[PDB]
Amino acid sequence: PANKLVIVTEKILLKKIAKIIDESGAKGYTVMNTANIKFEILTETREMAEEIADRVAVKYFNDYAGIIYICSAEVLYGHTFCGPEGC
Amino acid sequence: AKPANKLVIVTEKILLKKIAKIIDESGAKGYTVMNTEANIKFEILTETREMAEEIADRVAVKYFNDYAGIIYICSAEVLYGHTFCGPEGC
Amino acid sequence: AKPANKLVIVTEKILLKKIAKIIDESGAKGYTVMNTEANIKFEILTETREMAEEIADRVAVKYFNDYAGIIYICSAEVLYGHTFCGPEGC
Amino acid sequence: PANKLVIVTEKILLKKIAKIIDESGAKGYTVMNTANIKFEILTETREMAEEIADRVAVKYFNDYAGIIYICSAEVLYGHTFCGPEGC
Ligand code: NA
Ligand code: NA
Repeated sequence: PANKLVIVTEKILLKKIAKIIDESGAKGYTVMNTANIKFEILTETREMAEEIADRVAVKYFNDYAGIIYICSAEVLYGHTFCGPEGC
Repeated sequence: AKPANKLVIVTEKILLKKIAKIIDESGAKGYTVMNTEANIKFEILTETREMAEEIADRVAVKYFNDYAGIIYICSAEVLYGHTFCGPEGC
Repeated sequence: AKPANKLVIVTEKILLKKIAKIIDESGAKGYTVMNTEANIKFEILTETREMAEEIADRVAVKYFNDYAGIIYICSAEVLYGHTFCGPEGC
Repeated sequence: PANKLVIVTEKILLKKIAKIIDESGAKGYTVMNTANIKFEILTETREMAEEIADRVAVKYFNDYAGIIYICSAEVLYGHTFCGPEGC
């Protein structure tokens, strides 16, 4: 998958955020204690990661502390060769 | 801290030691490297965007005329934030 | 520190929330969970062997009569060591 | 793979240990700064991990500091079902 979302926030939100991640269609996530927890979620699309982030921040970030980071893969260099069997 | 920048390099196995040395010289925090038998894949963590670009430019300029590979980068940006700190904590 | 004990659980997707709650209650440091569509795989880190066994026993006793799964553990032991410390460092 | 070796040691040994890992037949490794570096190596067999550890400690651990940890997977519980298409 070409996109990664990271959410660092208060431990109290663990179950509520895990449920958002499940409902989003994401294939999995990592969560670790880091008073605070850090989620990492890989997504096939940019939009899926943005939508998780919107749902979490709109629901919780007026009342709870947290930070959400996103990245999308950008190809910098490429050199490819293939033939009939290998393409 | 912001998450580390991630650089991924997929290329020919023969370049393993030369690329590992480039990664070390750049000041990267670390990397994973795996066979993916003819090919290897590096996933490299760097503190800054500039350090990841240094590795990418060094590898591609030196080798990508003669060897096959792909290099991509994932650099985190803040999308939402809500933080508090006081006398002991900032 | 010794590396964390690793517990891996592969089982049916429907148990996702019940197992995540067991992992949290046990005091584990964290976990990864991934679809592996019908099945999920947890990889869980725990500070102690006892904490990983607690999760394993809780999950298998509660669910493994009725649901399919496998649970395995990897607990690190020291094989070789050579360490030095002095006044500032021990 | 069912076995994991972890080596924590002095940064000066980075290239020498990476070369041992390559020569062992292992499929890959992770290495991170942790003055010190930490290697993680997954191996298909217990013997492969032990052999990496022996080679590193015999060569270096009289003169350099480090620690090497090993684990092998132990199945605790299992319940399997399959039919003609799925076994
Ligand atoms: Na709120
Ligand atoms: Na020595």
